[PDB]
Amino acid sequence: GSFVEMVDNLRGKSGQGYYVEMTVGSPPQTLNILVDTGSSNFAVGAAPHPFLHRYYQRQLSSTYRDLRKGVYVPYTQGKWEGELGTDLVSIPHGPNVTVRANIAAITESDKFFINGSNWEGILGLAYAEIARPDDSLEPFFDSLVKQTHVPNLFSLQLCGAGFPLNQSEVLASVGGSMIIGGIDHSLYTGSLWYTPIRREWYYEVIIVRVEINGQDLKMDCKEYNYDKSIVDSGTTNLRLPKKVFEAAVKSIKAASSTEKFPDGFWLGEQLVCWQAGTTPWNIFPVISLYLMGEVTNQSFRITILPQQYLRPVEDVATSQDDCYKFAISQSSTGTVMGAVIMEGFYVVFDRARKRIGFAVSACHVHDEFRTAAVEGPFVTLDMEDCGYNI
Ligand SMILES: CCCN(CCC)C(=O)c1cc(C)cc(C(=O)N[C@@H](Cc2cc(F)cc(F)c2)[C@H](O)[C@@H]2NCCN(Cc3ccccc3)C2=O)c1
Repeated sequence: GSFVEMVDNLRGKSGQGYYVEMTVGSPPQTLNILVDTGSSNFAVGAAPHPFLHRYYQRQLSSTYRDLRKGVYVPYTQGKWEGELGTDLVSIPHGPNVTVRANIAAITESDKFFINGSNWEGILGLAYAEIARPDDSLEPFFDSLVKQTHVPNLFSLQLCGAGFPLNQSEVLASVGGSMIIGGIDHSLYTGSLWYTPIRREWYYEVIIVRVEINGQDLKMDCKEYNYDKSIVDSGTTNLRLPKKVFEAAVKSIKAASSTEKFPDGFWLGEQLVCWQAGTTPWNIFPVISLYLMGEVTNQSFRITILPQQYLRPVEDVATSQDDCYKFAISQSSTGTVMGAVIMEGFYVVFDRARKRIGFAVSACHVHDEFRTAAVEGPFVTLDMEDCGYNI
């Protein structure tokens, strides 16, 4: 690992998001910021909110610049309205650089901030094409690269604990690493495999094959990417296109049929619990996602375990049972490879080479019999046809 200053700079959990500490303004104002590869705006709470114990105070920053422009961002989950400006931004546990970046000062929000998440803002790491108001508002990472010598690349190691973290534990626990400008080898085992970034807007990728315990889900691969497939740290679940979700659930139910689970479980709404330590991991199937490789007619696969797609949750009775929620859900906006999927891997966002790399995470949760995996190569034909076109 050559980036020790950035290793272990993340806190949080899949259910409430992973955040990195940042400073805004002069003198610096410290804020915890949600790492979101699924959006492109840098925005921070800038007015009192019931879920915020701190916020950006523009009148206290000598370097604050008002853009005299409003901004609105509607996410899948919630939304916020704010005021645009720029100011000096740093990442304490990151590259030792200070950059002037666009900042949306959040003045109004609905279902955006999360009670107890400990974060007060969001760092949209995707491309300008999806930035609000429009693509002229330069994203933070673009500013970082244009203004410094930092390589146009970042990597994420999201670490799920494999068990419930209470309010105090999640504040003291290391949730992962965001390596800005590089790849730290201590964060993964084995080889890194790269899939093409199809288009620079979201971190869009193409899934060419899906397996549940080695069994081909056998759908037209275009279904897997309808209307797109993205890598998104800002979403908890693996979200799948309606038809793929239905087929995936049917297959996961069949593989786990030795035990019956209530419909509420499969809807990702109700928890299932087992006596401490008795979770029957082995009855649940591994899920393999084949991704287009960088070599013509070649793919590789990432394999996740139920330790990734079953999300640890505290029993409504706080008992000693090990409880979980099914972290795979239905999408109407394409595949979303959320945090529970990213927790199994070290993910490299190689903007410079327009590719996303995957390697087995040194912190993924597993058992003595199975491990997450990244394997290749596989002969795969007509992968370009798996991509969706409106
Ligand atoms: C329940 C609270 C949020 N959580 C738990 C903690 C992560 C989720 O798992 C979750 C679930 C859904 C169904 C949607 C989003 C969601 O909208 N995520 C977006 C970011 C986000 C994180 C939050 F913690 C709260 C929010 F309100 C929003 C992300 O950019 C997502 N990524 C894919 C594209 N879009 C839409 C979009 C399109 C263009 C530009 C910007 C955003 C998105 O919103 C997040």
